[PDB]
Amino acid sequence: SPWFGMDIGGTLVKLSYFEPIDITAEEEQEEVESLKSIRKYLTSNVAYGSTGIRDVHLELKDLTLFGRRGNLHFIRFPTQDLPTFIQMGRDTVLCATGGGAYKFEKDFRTIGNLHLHKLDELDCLVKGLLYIDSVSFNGQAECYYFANASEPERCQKMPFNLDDPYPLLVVNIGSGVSILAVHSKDNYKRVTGTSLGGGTFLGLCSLLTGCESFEEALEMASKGDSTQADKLVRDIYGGDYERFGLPGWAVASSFGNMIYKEKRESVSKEDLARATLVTITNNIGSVARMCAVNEKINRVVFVGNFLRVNTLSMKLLAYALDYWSKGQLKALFLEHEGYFGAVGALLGLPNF
Amino acid sequence: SPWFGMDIGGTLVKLSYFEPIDITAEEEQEEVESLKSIRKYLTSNVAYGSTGIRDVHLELKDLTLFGRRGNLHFIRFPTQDLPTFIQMGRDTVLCATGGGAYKFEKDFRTIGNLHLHKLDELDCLVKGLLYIDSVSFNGQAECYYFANASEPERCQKMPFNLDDPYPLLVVNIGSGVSILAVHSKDNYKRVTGTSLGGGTFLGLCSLLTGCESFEEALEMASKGDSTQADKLVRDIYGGDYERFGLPGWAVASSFGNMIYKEKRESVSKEDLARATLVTITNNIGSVARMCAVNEKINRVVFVGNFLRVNTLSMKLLAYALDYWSKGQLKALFLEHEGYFGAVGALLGLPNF
Ligand SMILES: Nc1ncnc2c1ncn2[C@@H]1O[C@H](COP(=O)(O)OP(=O)(O)NP(=O)(O)O)[C@@H](O)[C@H]1O
Ligand SMILES: Nc1ncnc2c1ncn2[C@@H]1O[C@H](COP(=O)(O)OP(=O)(O)NP(=O)(O)O)[C@@H](O)[C@H]1O
Ligand SMILES: CN(C)c1ccc(CC(=O)N2CCN(c3ccc(Cl)nn3)CC2)cc1
Ligand SMILES: CN(C)c1ccc(CC(=O)N2CCN(c3ccc(Cl)nn3)CC2)cc1
Ligand SMILES: [Mg+2]
Ligand SMILES: [Mg+2]
Repeated sequence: SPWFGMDIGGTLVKLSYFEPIDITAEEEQEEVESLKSIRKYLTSNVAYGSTGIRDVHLELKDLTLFGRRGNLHFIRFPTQDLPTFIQMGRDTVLCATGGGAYKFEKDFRTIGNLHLHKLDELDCLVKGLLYIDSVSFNGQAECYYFANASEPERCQKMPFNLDDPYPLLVVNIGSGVSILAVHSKDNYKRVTGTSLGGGTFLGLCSLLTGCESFEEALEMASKGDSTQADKLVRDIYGGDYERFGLPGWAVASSFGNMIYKEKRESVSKEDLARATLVTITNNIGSVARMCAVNEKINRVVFVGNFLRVNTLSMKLLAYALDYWSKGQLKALFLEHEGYFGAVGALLGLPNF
Repeated sequence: SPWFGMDIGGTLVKLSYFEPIDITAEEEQEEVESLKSIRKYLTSNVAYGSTGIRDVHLELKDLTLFGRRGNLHFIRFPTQDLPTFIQMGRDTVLCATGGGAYKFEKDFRTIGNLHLHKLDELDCLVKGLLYIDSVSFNGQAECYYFANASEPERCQKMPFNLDDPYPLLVVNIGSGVSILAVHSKDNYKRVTGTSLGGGTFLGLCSLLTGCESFEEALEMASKGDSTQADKLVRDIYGGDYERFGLPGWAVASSFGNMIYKEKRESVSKEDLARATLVTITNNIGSVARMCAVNEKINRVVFVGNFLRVNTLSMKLLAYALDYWSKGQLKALFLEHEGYFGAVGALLGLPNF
């Protein structure tokens, strides 16, 4: 049986696949042609069907896992296309997490003799995050931060050491947001969550701009001016609000300029896309900051696919967390953002 | 000079006016006809121009203030129409607060010999809130809560005593949101704020539905089903997420069903209005809860005009704060929601 872990989320399915690279001549002879065709199909293609994608740049090479050497692959596709995935399979032990492990349990069981083992979506997240950082990203740091996030002529990605990762606040930005406090490898809790997450960005952006993909939404936002839609402190005060240290550039009311009909008539789709991105990102940062102060944790790591190919939100989080915490909190990021649950699920294989 | 206090916000101007009712025959003889016409104009009209409104139901009758007996009146109009207000005046000591006291300082000074005294928008809020509760609402409680907010066959408005109001978390929902921790009459601090406030509701609702007023937005929301736009826990898990006590009805991703084109094509304007209201209200509740836990305050009072004629948001806040805090926090409301800054400004008159 191939070694898979699967995280079936509200929006995306993430799949981690361990490809053994120490196959003997005798082991290849014992390989059924269905398994061999699966391994060939996955390792010789980077697009699967019309919506599946292998993130080749994330591959971990020559990893030792369960006493075998191999490559760890990272694959994603929309949860909407899970029926195609299951039908493809209908032509084996599956460790699965995310809400879809429960919602689609009966569908996975239409694969004859398949053993489905449902694992918790946040236990899997913590285990996979700790594992990937422990093995490194092909010798490079898995964790990074933006140094000097306040001065743009200096702001640059730099590695961060998590060899002693505790305590740690983990902010998982998926369709919605879960916030975890991790005190040890066996001691973690879900602090809270917010429903203003990546699905809010994508859904509102699609309603407001007619964009048809996450990538298009980001491209629109990169060209926009959020201050055409947002009301700033200086729009209300004429300057800073000095008494409480609020600079004139801070947003006082997200989309607040859109109460005026003439402004709604002049705002561009790109402005609205950027305002949606800024609104969602700032809110996540502020909730993360409040949770960090409550949990007395100063390292906040942001994961989930809202931040995939999304440097704008990462830099906004890095700047905002540093600025509003007066330097007490640091925003951290991980190279394998969206895949930690899928890896943690795969790591549950020995217990079955 | 007439006794006024003014709070010039990003969206609305609030005006508190003390009408003396113990005028002697000699005092009426000393009254200049301009002052008499001002008093007559304000007390004989409930609509002023096309956009000014006197909230007659809020009037405090036979109040003793600065050694005089009178009626305290509450008047509002859009900040966009402040030029009309100032031009009307151009045909006197003004205690003013809100950002507009700074932004429009020079405009108020076009009134010859007018002394403008700018006061802080949150100092004025605390002073006015404490004052109005102290004098009562014509013998009735100023503060109320929703008893049994979890069972709708029981949920009802009931009075709440604030005779010892400390400590108190004050959540001011205006264009944006300010959160204050009040430990004593002279000891309060702004904990944080969020830009996802009443202007976000109104601006997003106008973009999404084409509504042209706050009242129309609420009417649309009252007819809508937010679950047509929002993705719920049960949409992701097929039921509750039992491990973390998340019920299937909780919103997992606000507007998260709007990532699907077919759902965007079937959602109604009313559904979108209600989703906007729910999204903004739940986020404010959650931020308030996190702040209350951090400040170790269990009484959270919500003010500002986002909640004016907005029973849906008040009941959502009452239910949500009680449910998610497992009964540790209580949502409180005040009858004179939007006017506390204007009253606090008026109360600053003796110091000038
Ligand atoms: N190709 C993509 N398609 C859709 N959304 C994308 C894509 N790439 C990035 N995103 C963003 O990533 C978010 C989903 O992140 P992800 O961490 O995979 O969540 P999920 O696991 O599917 N949802 P959840 O059930 O809440 O844990 C979406 O809401 C988008 O903001
Ligand atoms: N007649 C109205 N016109 C506009 N907005 C209204 C009206 N009635 C209620 N609202 C709501 O009330 C909010 C403004 O509340 P308010 O407390 O008066 O804020 P403000 O003081 O003008 N703004 P701020 O500078 O942030 O303190 C708007 O964002 C709407 O959500
Ligand atoms: C990823 N996934 C399954 C997921 C993610 C996010 C959520 C939202 C969430 O966690 N909550 C709890 C806190 N909450 C409020 C609301 C009001 C208050 Cl007054 N307090 N809390 C809002 C809903 C749910 C599920
Ligand atoms: C009423 N009026 C003048 C007003 C109201 C609301 C605001 C917003 C606000 O208070 N802030 C501070 C906190 N903030 C963040 C953001 C990111 C992080 Cl990581 N942390 N905090 C956001 C902006 C400003 C002014
Ligand atoms: Mg997920
Ligand atoms: Mg205000």
